[PDB]
Amino acid sequence: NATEIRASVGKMIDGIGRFYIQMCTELKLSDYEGRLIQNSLTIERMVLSAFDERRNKYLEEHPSAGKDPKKTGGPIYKRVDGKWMRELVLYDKGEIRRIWRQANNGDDATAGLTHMMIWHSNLNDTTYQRTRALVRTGMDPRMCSLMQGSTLPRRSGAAGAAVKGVGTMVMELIRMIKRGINDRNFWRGENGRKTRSAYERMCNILKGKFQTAAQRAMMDQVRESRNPGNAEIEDLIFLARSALILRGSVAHKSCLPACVYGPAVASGYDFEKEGYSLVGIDPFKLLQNSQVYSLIRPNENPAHKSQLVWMACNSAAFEDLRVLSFIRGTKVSPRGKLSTRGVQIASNENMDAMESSTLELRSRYWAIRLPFDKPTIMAAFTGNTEGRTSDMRAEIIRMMEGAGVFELSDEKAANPIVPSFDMSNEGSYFFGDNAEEYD
Repeated sequence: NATEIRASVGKMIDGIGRFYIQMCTELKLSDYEGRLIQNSLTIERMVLSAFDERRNKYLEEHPSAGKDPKKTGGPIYKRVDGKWMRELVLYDKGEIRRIWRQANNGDDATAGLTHMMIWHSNLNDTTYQRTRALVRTGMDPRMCSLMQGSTLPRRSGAAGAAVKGVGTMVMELIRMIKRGINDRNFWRGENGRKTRSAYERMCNILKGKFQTAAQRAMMDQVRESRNPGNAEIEDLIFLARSALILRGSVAHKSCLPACVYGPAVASGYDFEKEGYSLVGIDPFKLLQNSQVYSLIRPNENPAHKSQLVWMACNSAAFEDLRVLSFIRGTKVSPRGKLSTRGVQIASNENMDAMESSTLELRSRYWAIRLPFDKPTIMAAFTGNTEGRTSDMRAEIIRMMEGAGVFELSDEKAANPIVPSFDMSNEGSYFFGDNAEEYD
């Protein structure tokens, strides 16, 4: 049905909220501290860590010597008379798993864990830069607009495949080949047909994201190359360049932090009875009636820190800023022009110099489901005229050289608003990027 899918998604949100409510009490957090997204991020990672048990499926964590492997934790931020202090907590993974299951009526409710994994992915995509991770692979750093989901853990299942961008899959495939060429046994033994089945699916996953017959036909030859080498790497890079113009279709799910679902459940909002959808107005309505706080570093502009959180909640980092600027009712600027840094607080930072602020995650309209940068057409058309030409590579080039919104009062899309884009401002979030690189 279309209403029972809204009910199963609803009970998932309920579980996340009821979980967050419970942990806010066990850690004896204020209501303000409970709505602090920094505490939400820590509470989120811990439960993911409790079920991950060092598989790097729900998250990735760096090892530390002497740390009991059977316990999880993170920094919890608490305030007294306006001064924040970091406190590191340690909980047994087993107990975290029990609280999560108890909050989900006894079920493992793994879909709720992945839900928070996506949110972490969206936030990282919006906060950090992967230009070094691209350059250290042979890819063009100007493919940043293709890297949705590139921070998802190494062993994320098909869960993350849906939101992984063309650029993310291309690199993943390239990496597999680069150690298939520097280790004989990679495709040998059943340890090899282990990785061949994965190579085939990852190829067909990326094939499915392409929406031109020529792009898919060339992925077929990459898939059915019995031993891929530096030849297939070259054409995967070519496909990535074609994806800057003949963009592929990628999922964009609006996953909000637990500090939003948490208080909403305490309000008495039973998401199972009334329903929920990651697509449409419900995620906008949660944020509009939300109240989330965030720590602020000296000289960080609270308005910009709000934008990057709002953009991560809506998974819009890879959309045109002129379009989102009209929806938000305010200019949503490129990352390079944001006078702020990440939401997470490093271990080295001075906590006495930290302030709080209400995040502005509100929008003026909502949406469902413009020329290209010069940086992107330059990257797309730096093809290897140098060397190999082909069949469908020449056709794809030919195709490349050829190249709703509603008011929140409009609850089910009656009067669509024709948009007004101001062509003055840049369209890509990554134009003149200034942000930290991931890890």
